[PDB]
Amino acid sequence: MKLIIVGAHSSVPSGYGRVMRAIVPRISKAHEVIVFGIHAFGRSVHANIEEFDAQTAEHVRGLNEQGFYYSGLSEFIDVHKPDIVMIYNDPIVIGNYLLAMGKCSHRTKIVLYVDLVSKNIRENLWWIFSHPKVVGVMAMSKCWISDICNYGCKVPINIVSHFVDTKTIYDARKLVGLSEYNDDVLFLNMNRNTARKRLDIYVLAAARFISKYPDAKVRFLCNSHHESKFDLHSIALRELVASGVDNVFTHLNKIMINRTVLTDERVDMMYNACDVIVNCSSGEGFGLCSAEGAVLGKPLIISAVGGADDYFSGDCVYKIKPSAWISVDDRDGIGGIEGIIDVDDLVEAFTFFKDEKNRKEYGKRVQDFVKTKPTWDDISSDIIDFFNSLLR
Amino acid sequence: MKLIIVGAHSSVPSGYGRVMRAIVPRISKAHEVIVFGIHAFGRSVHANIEEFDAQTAEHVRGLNEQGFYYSGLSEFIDVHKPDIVMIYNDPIVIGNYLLAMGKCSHRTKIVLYVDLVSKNIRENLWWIFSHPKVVGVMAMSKCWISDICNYGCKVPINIVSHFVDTKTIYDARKLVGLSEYNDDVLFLNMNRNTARKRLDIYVLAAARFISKYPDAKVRFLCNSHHESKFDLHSIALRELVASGVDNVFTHLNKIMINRTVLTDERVDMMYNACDVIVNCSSGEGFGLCSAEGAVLGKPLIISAVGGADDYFSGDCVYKIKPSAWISVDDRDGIGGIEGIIDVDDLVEAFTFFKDEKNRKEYGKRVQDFVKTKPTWDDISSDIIDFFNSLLR
Repeated sequence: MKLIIVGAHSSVPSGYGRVMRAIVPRISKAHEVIVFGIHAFGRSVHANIEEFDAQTAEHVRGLNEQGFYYSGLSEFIDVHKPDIVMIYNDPIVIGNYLLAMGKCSHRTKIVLYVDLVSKNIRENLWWIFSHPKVVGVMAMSKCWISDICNYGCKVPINIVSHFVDTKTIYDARKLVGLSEYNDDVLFLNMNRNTARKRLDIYVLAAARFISKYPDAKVRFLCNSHHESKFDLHSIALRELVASGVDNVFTHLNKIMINRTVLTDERVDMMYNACDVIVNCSSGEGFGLCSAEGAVLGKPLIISAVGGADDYFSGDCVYKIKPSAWISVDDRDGIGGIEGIIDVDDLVEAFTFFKDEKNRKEYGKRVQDFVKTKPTWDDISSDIIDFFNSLLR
Repeated sequence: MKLIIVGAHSSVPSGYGRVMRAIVPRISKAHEVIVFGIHAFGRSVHANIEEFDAQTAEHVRGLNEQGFYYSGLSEFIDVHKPDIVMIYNDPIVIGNYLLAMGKCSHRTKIVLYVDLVSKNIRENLWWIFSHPKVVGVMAMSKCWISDICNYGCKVPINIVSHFVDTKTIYDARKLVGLSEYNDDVLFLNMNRNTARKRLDIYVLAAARFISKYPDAKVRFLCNSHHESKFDLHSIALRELVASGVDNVFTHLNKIMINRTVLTDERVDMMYNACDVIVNCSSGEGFGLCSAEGAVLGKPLIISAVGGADDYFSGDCVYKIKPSAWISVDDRDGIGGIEGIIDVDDLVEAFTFFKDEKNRKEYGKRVQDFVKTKPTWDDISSDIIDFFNSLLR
């Protein structure tokens, strides 16, 4: 069959780009796959699969549609005449694409691969799941099935997860320049400083943990950008002053903030270098920035939300359930409700993993647990298999 | 003595205005009080106390300082030569006034009456509590004392609460336009629709309550202005679908969103008409938007936060403890951390008060308990005692 995938270009250093680079050449040996590649950062990565770079095509035409090239898609399909069109993005972007192909000549079967991050998304986006042209829906986790059904989807739903690989680098603490801290247990939260990721909770919990154990040899690493809404040091500072602990400033410096941009091998280095991986976010589609270190046999503390909660557990990981729920309609055009963990539960989790006997045991469990997870091959073959049931 | 109060003009229909209208003429019979009244909406309300209208004076000068008239204060003090200047506002505004009076010639003793709503306010605001001209600090509730101390205040701190009088009004439900709902028990949240007030949670708990008691003669009233960030019917709709309950739209209609504006008679009427008063906010300075119902002997559901927790005993009211904490630095220049209740604790609170016997018992208890709260006379008298003690 002939398959058009509307998604991230191979040059894109993002979550979407990463799954595109994995899935595209794997489906290519079963079918003809042609990529409408969006948001290109540079050169295409495949020698022999047809990848259209939609962003520079949009610049050539003098349009600015943020690299989505909504105006080009209808003609692209009309020419190629695919058996299937898979659209892989969030619900807003998917909506835009379905409108753009409303005056499309070729009758094509549409498969959605939706990135969902919150329960109860806006009702005005629900129509995409029951659009006449849509013939199957693909979700990234089991938990999203019942939402998608609640949104009124009546076509087959298939779960398409991801596979995680991180390069295992020896002597990593030295190589990232963290050799002062050879004695310290390093907690690492690799998430960006945005509202969903709740770095405020992370650093509040760090501050509380430190005020309760002011001599523990411990560091809390995290990321921040210029003029993020949360100033992480300032948050922690105020929590240390309120606890009454002495030497506020020295405890404060136990939270280490990286402000520089990622290079993909500093990121891998960080995971190898640290002792505990932490994600306390509000919502997770797949539950990416964490499972990354499970292959390395690092203990994990995770908020049991969305996919993260499905991905893990016969108790290989330290799971914290949301203690309260809020609307997140104010963040985003997509919105929903999301679950917020109790700062004190994260403190308890940090104190569980200050014991190296627990780090060892849990590191071992998740390493073994993730050996079982299906690889890009198993996943991509699942994809094509789901595609074959939808044509004949 | 000669006292200048920098606060809300008498014409202002806000919380600040309401306390200014109470305290000014009460202190006026002990001392000479002169008001630098800010943000005027209209005519001054006192016949014989000197009330300067700062906003219109600012317009006359062609300035726009949002009605605070920061540029007029220093000269106003230099002329009047008061014994004390009381600045009554939040910490940012207080900071602005202290900077504006930095080239003031008259040496005057400053008393702060700070409105605090959150713990852990930004460290760059803390200087106001130990500023060289500040000689006392007044706070609205006991819980704020230890914060104010932590921010490094070394001068006397006095607690100056508020008195609530709502009139009692016979056949209120008929008189406010609620006569179609005679069978129902009416839950009322009178708070404005802002992030701190958490109407997302109120409406999410209403939706959930309804899903599991489809048949309860119940209604959840609340307010909403032109465009806030929370669309409450939309948030409620989504939750209703998620629950799986039939007849979604007739159930949506038990959440009644008032958009019409409040005459003060009608606000008071709302309180008399309803059966249960609800406040699920994240932070509360004094404990305002509920105290109102108490004098009427209405049962109350309140989140146990800030001043609201100091004001009510656990035995006369239904208190829900925060289940999680987040930073609120993103809302605001003040910031801090605030405590969020769990939606399901509110559902349990609703079900408690669907029992008419519980409403009767708890209505009677709040009414009895609040009988002995300080009066505007006691409060104002205690304000003058504090000032006297600071003057020698």
